[PDB]
Amino acid sequence: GKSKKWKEILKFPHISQCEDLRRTIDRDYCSLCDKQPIGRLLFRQFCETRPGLECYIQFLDSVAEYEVTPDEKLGEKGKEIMTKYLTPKSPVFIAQVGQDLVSQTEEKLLQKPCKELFSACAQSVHEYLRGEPFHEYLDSMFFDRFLQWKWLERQPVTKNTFRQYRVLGKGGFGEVCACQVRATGKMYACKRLEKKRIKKRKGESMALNEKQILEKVNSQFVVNLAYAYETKDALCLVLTIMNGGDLKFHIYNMGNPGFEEERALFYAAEILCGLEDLHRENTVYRNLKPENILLDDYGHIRISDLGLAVKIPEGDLIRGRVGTVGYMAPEVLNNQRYGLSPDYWGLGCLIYEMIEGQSPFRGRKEKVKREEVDRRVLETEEVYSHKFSEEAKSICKMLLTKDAKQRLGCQEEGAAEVKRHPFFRNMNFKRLEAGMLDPPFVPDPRAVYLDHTDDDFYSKFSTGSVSIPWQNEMIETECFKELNVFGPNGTLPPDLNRNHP
Ligand SMILES: Cc1[nH]c(/C=C2\C(=O)N=C3CC=C(C(=O)N[C@H](C)c4ccccc4)C=C32)c(C)c1C(=O)NC1(C)CCNCC1
Repeated sequence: GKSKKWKEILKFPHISQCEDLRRTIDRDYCSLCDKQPIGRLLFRQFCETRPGLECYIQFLDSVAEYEVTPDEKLGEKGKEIMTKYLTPKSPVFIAQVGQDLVSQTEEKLLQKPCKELFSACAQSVHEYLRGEPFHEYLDSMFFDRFLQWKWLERQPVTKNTFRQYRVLGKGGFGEVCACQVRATGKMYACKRLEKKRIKKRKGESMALNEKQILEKVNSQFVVNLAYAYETKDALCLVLTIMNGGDLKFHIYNMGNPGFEEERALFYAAEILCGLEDLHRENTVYRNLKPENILLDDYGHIRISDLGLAVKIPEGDLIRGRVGTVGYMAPEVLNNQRYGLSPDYWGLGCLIYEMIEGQSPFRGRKEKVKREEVDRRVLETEEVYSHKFSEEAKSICKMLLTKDAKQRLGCQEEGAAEVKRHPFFRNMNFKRLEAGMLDPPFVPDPRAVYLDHTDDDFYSKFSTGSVSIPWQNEMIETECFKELNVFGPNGTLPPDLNRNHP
């Protein structure tokens, strides 16, 4: 249910308005043709027109399908791809991937197929597309149309862009409301941080830090920032809405308490992928506890809080005794200089708590003080039960290694070391990252569970819409499908004609 005159809100500007856009957008191929969703579509659409590039786009699609095919069925899929795109006389043949590469890939299919069979090919393809095809697209009407979309993307966002609903919960500096973009109809979570509260507590710096971390990360398993704006009396962050409850509720209210190992495996794998996306930005989370792992309508999880998150300067360590009792790694409790390691300690706490139905250092039915809990976290070796396979015991006691330098994933290799652990032996991360694994629980939709002194902080925070989420919103709500209309028979529409504004 969109607005009424939304076709007028998202009405394309005449291409003559986008000259300043044209002269400043960096013409990076990976950004304009892959990273940015609308750019990727417009470039692909440009290729659909030329017969010469059609086959190249189709091949990449098939290779994306191959990377995710189940193990037993790679040879069946690999052969198909080779007889359709790598045979010299096929109707859709990829020629810029020299025969010297088609012979090589035929060898790999003469042997056991790997999931990276066409990686060499696909790169040969992209290297060709970043050249002449990309620079033709840059002078095509589809790039002009991309500029029109960027012009819309950069429009100011205000309280009237959104339609507030209900207060979902509360936190430290404010509350979280449910909002809806009027023009598109997409739902979001409005994290309203109230102004007065940020000034009294002199915590502007860590609010900007949360907004910058949220906007820089684009993970399927962490809440994404779509907008950041200032209203009459607050500064709101527009975030992924999550209606499927949180992991604490499902461990204790819906659980035994606890989950079957396999169910916990799924959630752990997704949480691990969330942490890896954060760690790519050398950003440490430090707040991993079940109430911060939220579920969406489909059953997938995302890491939700980020107020205790900080971007570690590359090559440097941080210091900060923060977090929640019982979910602080020992190096944090000791107020030492650490890196990303607290997050893998947290991952250990989550996997343990999902399987056993209680924290590894605090019995569910135990009246204990903060001191004894912290003592346990620092000296006591946790125990396991028959709810854990040998593989589950291993990963947990490896992630719960007291010494932060002997702890799984805290090596130069990072998250990859954890994904290789036998506990994920039956987990195919390429299919999980692709969203092809059915979550173990699907929540029912209907279910319910003062001067210019500050102005400089306001401006750096209210940056407006975020590029990738915004374009994704346009695609999901089908605003793109509906507005991205050109002229009849590949002709040029008025909004892209410089001869009649
Ligand atoms: C729909 C929904 N969203 C959320 C919540 C979120 C969300 O969605 N995105 C996000 C992103 C980030 C946060 C986050 O950092 N906050 C921290 C604590 C915070 C800090 C400072 C100020 C305010 C808040 C929370 C959320 C909650 C609970 C329900 C909820 O409980 N909904 C029912 C009560 C009704 C029907 N569905 C399930 C139960």
